[PDB]
Amino acid sequence: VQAVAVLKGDAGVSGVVKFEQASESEPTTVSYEIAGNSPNAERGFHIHEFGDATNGCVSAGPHFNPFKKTHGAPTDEVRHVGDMGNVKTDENGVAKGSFKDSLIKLIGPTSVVGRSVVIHAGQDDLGKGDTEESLKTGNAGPRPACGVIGLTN
Amino acid sequence: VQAVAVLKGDAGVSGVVKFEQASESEPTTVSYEIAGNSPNAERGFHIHEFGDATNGCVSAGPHFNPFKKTHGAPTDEVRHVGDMGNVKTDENGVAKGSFKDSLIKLIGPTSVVGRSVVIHAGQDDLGKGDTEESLKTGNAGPRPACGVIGLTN
Ligand SMILES: [Cu+2]
Ligand SMILES: [Cu+2]
Ligand SMILES: [Zn+2]
Ligand SMILES: [Zn+2]
Repeated sequence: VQAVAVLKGDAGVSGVVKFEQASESEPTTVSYEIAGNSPNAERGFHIHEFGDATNGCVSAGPHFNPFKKTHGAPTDEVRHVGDMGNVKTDENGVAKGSFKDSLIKLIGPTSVVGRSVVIHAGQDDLGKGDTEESLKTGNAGPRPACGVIGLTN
Repeated sequence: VQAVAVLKGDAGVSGVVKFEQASESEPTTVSYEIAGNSPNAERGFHIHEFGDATNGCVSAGPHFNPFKKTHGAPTDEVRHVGDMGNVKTDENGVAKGSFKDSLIKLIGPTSVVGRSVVIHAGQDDLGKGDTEESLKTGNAGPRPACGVIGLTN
């Protein structure tokens, strides 16, 4: 199964995030290319609950968290299903890469098809901050760009 | 269950299409508001197979047709699941309305969540034209705007 989200916004940030998952129990491969970010930085990257674009990136809602866990790093056992950590940007403000994830799925009751991908303007503290907010959003800040995840082939 | 598609394009056409379905076997209520269309006209309106926005409205692919039927009117037994016929535009180029449909679903194997809604620049001939093309696209023409269908609440 393949899916894709086209990230758009009014802040100079844009990109494309592709997803591929063979079967429900297998890892989903997430690959991305995002331009216009601050250079030489780390930016929060997550799947948000709703694929609602009626109000910029605000209507995407919170991090997708069907299991009601706290915000964490992708490698943490305790994390939101949608937690993809930080993406590193180069000297030109480009973030490009790919990784495998076993919580994110394109098949089943937790499918992210129809939800949203959000790239943040700040660094995700991975739930390790001194705040209640750290455990919610990772203090990743603003949402310069986002896109609804659609099914493709 | 609720879903929504925000229609965007570079042709002056834009809008929002909302979907609501209680349970799989029940009709889905489709409501829409679309601006910037030709005034006093009828414009093709359908759900396309892919929620892929990488190439304008082209990447949405063909009309969603899992049952491999020919293109028809919404009230025809023989139609594509995605066939929503024509939407009427007023003197200001606005199309606004709502209808119930029993083939379009937000639940199950034929769910349209993650697919796309496309509003056309021409009138849909409802598969009643003298062509092979009529049975495919209804000769609805260009796709000035489209949006991926996302899950909301
Ligand atoms: Cu986020
Ligand atoms: Cu169409
Ligand atoms: Zn989170
Ligand atoms: Zn059709």
